[PDB]
Amino acid sequence: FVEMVDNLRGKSGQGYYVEMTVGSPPQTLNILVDTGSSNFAVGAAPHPFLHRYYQRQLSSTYRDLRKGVYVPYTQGKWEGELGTDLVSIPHGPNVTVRANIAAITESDKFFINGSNWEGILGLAYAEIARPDDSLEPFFDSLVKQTHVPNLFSLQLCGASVGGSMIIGGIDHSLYTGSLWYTPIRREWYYEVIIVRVEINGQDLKMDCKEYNYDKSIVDSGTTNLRLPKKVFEAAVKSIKAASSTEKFPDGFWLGEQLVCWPWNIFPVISLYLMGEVTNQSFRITILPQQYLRPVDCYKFAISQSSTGTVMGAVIMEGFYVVFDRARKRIGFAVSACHVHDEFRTAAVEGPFVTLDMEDCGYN
Ligand SMILES: NC1=N[C@@]2(CO1)c1cc(-c3cccnc3F)ccc1Oc1cnc(-c3ccnc(F)c3)cc12
Repeated sequence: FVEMVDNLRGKSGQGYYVEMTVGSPPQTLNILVDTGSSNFAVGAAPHPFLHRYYQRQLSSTYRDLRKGVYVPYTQGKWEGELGTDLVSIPHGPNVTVRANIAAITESDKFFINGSNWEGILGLAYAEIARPDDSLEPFFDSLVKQTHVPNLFSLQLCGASVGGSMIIGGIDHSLYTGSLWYTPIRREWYYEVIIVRVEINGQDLKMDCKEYNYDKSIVDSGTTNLRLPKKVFEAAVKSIKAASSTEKFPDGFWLGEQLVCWPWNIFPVISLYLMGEVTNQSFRITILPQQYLRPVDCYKFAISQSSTGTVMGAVIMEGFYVVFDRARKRIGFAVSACHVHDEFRTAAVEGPFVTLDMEDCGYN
């Protein structure tokens, strides 16, 4: 997998992208890597923000599905035209597959002014694909048409960012210690169940259903750790208390302003995840180095949500994350590239005894 190491690039706050090719002869595009959606969709028209776009007229292997797709999502929208073509990943496995591609022909607040990617690779499951679950996601096509094992793993390393997407396996050099696995509750988003939350080792003591109201997901396409309102409330309260050596405005905690300079006054955040065995859990712990984001000034990168918990880049940059689709589980291990100090490091630890973990899931 050496060839796949360092195959991700990005700019801070604009996501991680991987190089891909589409069509024959191959047209190179940079594509945003997104575990929180399920369509492969690429710019297909000369939008001013784009370095380049898919030109279907130049591809002998393009096939028109003669169907449109309309995709509003919470912070933007794209619309396009469905087709298939040959797709490969130059710094991925040595294969070429026929995949569904949505040629993006209209959009709003989707492309980022100044970014270096031209499309999105939705790595989640068919249940949330648009227009419906009959549009086979890219990764499903890749596994169906090749011998690539049904898993991928992400090391997001965090100004220009970098990382690794290991397609079809695990690179043990990218983590320390052991992987710990939590079940994929349902194959739609990469849905997981958080069974306990601590701030500096202090239990928030909420009914655990609240932690997963209405879901908890692992999402490379979200920057922040997003928490449901009631839990964000309780977590900010405890983090405020833990960091009371210095005072900050109410706006800072709501993302509305920055603060400038101090690590040790800020508490660690621990999420206990449902384990593989009955009544067994493990915990992942991140640092302020993960949830205080550079813009030395910083932004509070934990925010409230109405769509449930989102373990975005703030969580994922602490860990090597294994999307073990074959066994319906997600692995976490301490990342060999995460940012820390001489006093504290991100951790993955277990086993712990946790009862009633099935009650933590929302129905
Ligand atoms: N996980 C996630 N993916 C985003 C929103 O959150 C998305 C994120 C970004 C984005 C922006 C900044 C930094 N990182 C990113 F991934 C850009 C476009 C974008 O575009 C999207 C387009 N469609 C979806 C989508 C559509 C239908 N069902 C879904 F579940 C998700 C999601 C997204």
